[PDB]
Amino acid sequence: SLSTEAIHAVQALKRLTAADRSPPAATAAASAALGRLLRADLLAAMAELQRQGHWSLALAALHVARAEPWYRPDPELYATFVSSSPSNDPAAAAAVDALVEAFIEEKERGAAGGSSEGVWVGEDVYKLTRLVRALVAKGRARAAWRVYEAAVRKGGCEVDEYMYRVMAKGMKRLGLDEEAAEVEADLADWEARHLPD
Amino acid sequence: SLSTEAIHAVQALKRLTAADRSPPAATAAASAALGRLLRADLLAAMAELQRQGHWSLALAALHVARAEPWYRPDPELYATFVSSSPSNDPAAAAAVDALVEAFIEEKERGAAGGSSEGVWVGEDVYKLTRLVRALVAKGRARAAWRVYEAAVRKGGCEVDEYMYRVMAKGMKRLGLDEEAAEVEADLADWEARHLPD
RNA sequence: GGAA
RNA sequence: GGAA
Repeated sequence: SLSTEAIHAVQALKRLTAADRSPPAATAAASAALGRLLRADLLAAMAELQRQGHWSLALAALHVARAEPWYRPDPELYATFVSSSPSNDPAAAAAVDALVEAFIEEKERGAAGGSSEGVWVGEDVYKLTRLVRALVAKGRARAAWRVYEAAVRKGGCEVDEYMYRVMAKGMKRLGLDEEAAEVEADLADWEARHLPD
Repeated sequence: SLSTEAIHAVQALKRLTAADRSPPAATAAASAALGRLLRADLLAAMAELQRQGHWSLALAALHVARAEPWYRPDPELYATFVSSSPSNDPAAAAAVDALVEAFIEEKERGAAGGSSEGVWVGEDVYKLTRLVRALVAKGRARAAWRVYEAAVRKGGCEVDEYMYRVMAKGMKRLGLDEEAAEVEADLADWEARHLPD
C-alpha cells in the first residue's frame, strides 16, 4: 500500500502536470514531487502511477529513480513498465524496447565491462523471467530475445526449464523461429546436464 | 453536509409527494420546495435525494436547477445522476442516456454553435472522466462513447492517459470494439506527442 | 485519486 | 507461481 507520503506525492505530481502535460513540464513536476522520497515511497508512487494508466508519468518517476543513489537495474522493476504499457501503441512499443536497451546497458555499466565475473550471473531468475514473459506478452519479440541472448546465452546466467519454455513458446509464437530453435537447443543442452538415466 | 434550509427542503418535497407520486405532482412539489434555494442548498438537496434513492425526485430538482440563473452544464453534476441511478432498470437506462444527450446539448447551446473557440476545450478532465467512467460502470457504452467523441475527439478537449485507459477498457469491456480500437489509436497519437526518447 |  |  501507499504511505500518506506517497499518496500525496502522486496527488501532487498530477495536480502539477494537470496544467502542463508537455514532456519538459512532466519531468519537472516528477522531480519536484518525487525528489527525495524514500526508496520505498518513490518505488510505490511509481507503480501507483502505472496502475492508474499514467505511464508517461511513471517513466518520469523512473528517470528520477535513476538519479537516486539506491537505484539499481532491476529486471522486475522494468517488467512492471512493460506490463503497464498501452497496447497497440507504436510510440509505447518503441519506449518498451528503448527501456529494455537501457536495462541491459545499466546492468553492464555497473561493475561490468570486464567483471570477474559477470553482471548477469547471479541475477534473479524469477524476476528476469517475468520481464521476458512480460515482453513476449506485449509482443516485443526482438526485445525479449535481447534480454535472453544477453543474460542467459552471453551473460552466463543459469536459468531453468520454466525460463526456456517461456522463451521457446514466445519466439515460436511471435515469428522468430530461428530464435525459437536456438532456445530449444539451449534447453536440450540444459536437459542433458540435468536429466538422469 | 446539509444546511437546516436544505434538510427541511428535502423533508418538504417528500411530505408533499407522499400523497401524490405522479410525475406532474412531483415537479410541482420540487419547484415549490426547492424554488429559490441558494445554489449551494439546491445542489445539496439534489444529492441528498440521490443518496436516499429518490432518483426521480433528484431529476425533478435537476429540472428546477436548470431553470435557475446560475445553472451551468457540469460533467460532475451529471456523473452523480448516472451513479445514483437504479441498476437493471431499462426505464432508468434510457433516462441516463437522455441525460447525457441533455448535457452535450446544453454544453454546445451556450456560447457554442460557432464559439471561438470550443465549449469543450477547457472542460475539467477529472470531472469529465468521472461522468464517462460512471456511464461505463452502469454499462451505457454508447452513451459513454458520445461524451468522448463529442468532448475529446470533436470537441478538442485535451485529456490524459487515465482518460484513455478508462475509455479503452470501457468500450472493449462493453462490446464496442471498433470504438475501443479508436481510443487506443487516440492514445497512440497522444503518447506520440508526449513520450520522450 | 477522476474518492463505501 | 516467474501472482485481476
